[PDB]
Parts: sequence; C-alpha cells; structure tokens
Amino acid sequence: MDLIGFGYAALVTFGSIFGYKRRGGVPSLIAGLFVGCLAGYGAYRVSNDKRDVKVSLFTAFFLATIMGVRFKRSKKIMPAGLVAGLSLMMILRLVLLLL
Repeated sequence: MDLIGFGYAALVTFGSIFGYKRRGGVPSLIAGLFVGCLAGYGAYRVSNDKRDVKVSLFTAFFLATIMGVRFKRSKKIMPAGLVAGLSLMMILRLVLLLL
C-alpha cells in the first residue's frame, strides 16, 4: 500500500512547471521572442489567407490585450516587448523575405 503517492505527483508537477517555458509578460524582450515564436510556430501551417505582418500586429494586440499592454497601470515594463516584438518579427522575416 503505497504511502507517498502525492509526493511523486508533487515533484512531478514541480518539474513539469519548471521545465515548461514560463509565460512571461512582466518583461518585454521575452515577450518579443514569444510573439516571434508564435509567428513562426504558427506560420508553419498558418498558410490560408497568405498573411504576413497581420499576425505580427494582430498578435501584439492579442497578447497585449491578454497580459495588459494596452493603456493601464505600469512603468512601461510589461508592455513594449509586445509591439517591440511585432516589429522584431516583421523585420526578422523581412530579413530573408524569401520563405
């Protein structure tokens, strides 16, 4: 008759969260890479309407509204990364603009 049981699931959950990348938001740079991660990870098969920067902005706006980049209480911390990301994206792509 196992005793622990929970402990196992406990540590499991611990390593689970720890492992999985963090959500972020507070930072900006991280918010940028993220937005870009979606831009790509998505673009993978995002194909359909043949978008381009639509995802960039649309995203920045999405995540923005998600976290709270929009007009709110903050010292330009949480936000910035969002938009800054959208740009770093359209640019990170405009670089090759071949794919």
